[PDB]
Amino acid sequence: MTEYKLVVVGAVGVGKSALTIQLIQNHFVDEYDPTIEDSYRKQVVIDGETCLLDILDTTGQEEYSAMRDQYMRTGEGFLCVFAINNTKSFEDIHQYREQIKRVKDSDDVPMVLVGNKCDLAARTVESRQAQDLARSYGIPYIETSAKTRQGVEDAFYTLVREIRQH
Amino acid sequence: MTEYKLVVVGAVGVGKSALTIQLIQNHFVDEYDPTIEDSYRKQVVIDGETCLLDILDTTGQEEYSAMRDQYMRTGEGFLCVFAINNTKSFEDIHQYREQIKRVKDSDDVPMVLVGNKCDLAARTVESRQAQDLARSYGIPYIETSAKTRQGVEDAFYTLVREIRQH
Ligand SMILES: Nc1nc2c(ncn2[C@@H]2O[C@H](COP(=O)(O)OP(=O)(O)OP(=O)(O)O)[C@@H](O)[C@H]2O)c(=O)[nH]1
Ligand SMILES: Nc1nc2c(ncn2[C@@H]2O[C@H](COP(=O)(O)OP(=O)(O)OP(=O)(O)O)[C@@H](O)[C@H]2O)c(=O)[nH]1
Ligand SMILES: [Mg+2]
Ligand SMILES: [Mg+2]
Repeated sequence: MTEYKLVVVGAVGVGKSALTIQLIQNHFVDEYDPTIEDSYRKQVVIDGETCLLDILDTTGQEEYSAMRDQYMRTGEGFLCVFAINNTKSFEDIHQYREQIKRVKDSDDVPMVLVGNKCDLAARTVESRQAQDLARSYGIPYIETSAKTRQGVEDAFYTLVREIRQH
Repeated sequence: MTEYKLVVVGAVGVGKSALTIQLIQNHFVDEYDPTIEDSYRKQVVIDGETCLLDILDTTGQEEYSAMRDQYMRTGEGFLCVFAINNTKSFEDIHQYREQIKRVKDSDDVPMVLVGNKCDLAARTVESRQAQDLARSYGIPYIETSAKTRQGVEDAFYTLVREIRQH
């Protein structure tokens, strides 16, 4: 079986666990409850091919210092998430792309910038500046919603395909 | 207003007009009725940006000989469609990628291979061989359905994004 090892990285509050749960469980997590490490494995079919999504929902702050590195070495593909109503969350996307290139010892890794929570209207991070960071890295930018599920299968699949053409 | 000039090319029978109508009208066209040229213009929002899809649904055989060339010069991005139950339709995708590179005078054009009609189970063109043609061209491969609408916004958006990062 073909498989893909997706790590979902980025800051606290953003909606890392509410996207992974929307995709693997089809319901929204309104409940506040933070993460250390979490593997979801689903058998899926993407463009008629049988694959196993082996996702590792993690975090963005703790005593996960460069203890972050162990998971980054082995993740084939990364989802980088920011929240569109959180200026700081967008600015720390650098800090994560720099050590995903440090532990991967390559400038080209399959990734996706994800401007999450896109149904709230207190946007602070324009689409224009997140679509400009994303083509500065040579990467996609997809906008998603975990309350709504719009954007979720788009994000996750765009990434899987990026892992296919590496 | 940002806009994108999408040409939908490929053979007869494949479902070029049933994808363009599914996206711009949300219903399936079961009815048999062939094409010469057709512009659909919709105002859409893709990853929070306002854009105009200015699609030009066309064909794959007629007295559209290299009269095909006039539209290919001006289309910013191409959807190449084959039907998964039609071996020949897949094999003429070459004939279309060669003159989209001839009139565009470039080897890199934003494109998408589209294995349409994916809900029928008389597949003849495996996913494995269409995912291998697609990474041979350095392009996406998305599988779609116009009876179902699965794959339709994925195909069209993946292409728009490909036009953004050129
Ligand atoms: N409205 C809105 N809220 C969201 C969205 N996704 C998540 N949230 C909310 O944002 C908060 C945090 O969600 P989580 O999914 O727990 O985010 P997280 O990034 O995993 O945070 P940690 O695992 O602690 O690092 C929760 O209160 C969710 O209900 C979204 O798309 N829109
Ligand atoms: N089951 C199935 N049939 C499809 C699909 N999309 C289109 N068809 C059928 O395939 C036939 C042709 O559809 P059109 O959408 O007219 O295809 P076309 O490529 O535009 O053909 P021309 O414009 O003549 O070149 C019709 O009989 C549709 O009902 C699909 O996803 N699945
Ligand atoms: Mg979490
Ligand atoms: Mg037609």
